[PDB]
Amino acid sequence: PNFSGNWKIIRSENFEELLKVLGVNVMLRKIAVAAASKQAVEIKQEGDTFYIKVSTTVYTTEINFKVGEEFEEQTVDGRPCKSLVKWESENKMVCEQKLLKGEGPKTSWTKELTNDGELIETMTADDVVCTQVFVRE
Ligand SMILES: *C/C=C(C)/C=C/C=C(C)/C=C/C1=C(C)CCCC1(C)C
Repeated sequence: PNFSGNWKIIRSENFEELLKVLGVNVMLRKIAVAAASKQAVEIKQEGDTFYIKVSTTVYTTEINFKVGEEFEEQTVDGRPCKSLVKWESENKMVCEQKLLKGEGPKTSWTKELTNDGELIETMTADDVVCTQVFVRE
């Protein structure tokens, strides 16, 4: 399918819960929740290869990967991790991360194109699932 595009968030649920699992304290959790309101995702997909720029008001970060090939990124709370993205279906991919040092909750993320033109992105820590919905700008 075509993940490429310029996505703006319309909904973001359970983000505060996820940052709690990772040890973020209350006052900074509320600030990150407000930051997530302004999130944009830019995707260039050529075949199996994705270039993904995730950004808020004061921060931007680039995730370049190929389906099936290990790469390195960070978790939602900054720790470096090895990642591997695989398809689940035609329009959904899931990424499993493993920490490069130490220990912590089991983190992962998914991205899915819907039949209705939305990009749905979920990030998980152990049992807790944050769900984020975007539309093309
Ligand atoms: C495929 C999409 C991915 C891997 C997106 C990952 C997004 C994040 C790690 C986002 C982090 C943050 C914000 C969106 C704003 C609030 C604070 C952060 C740093 C947890």
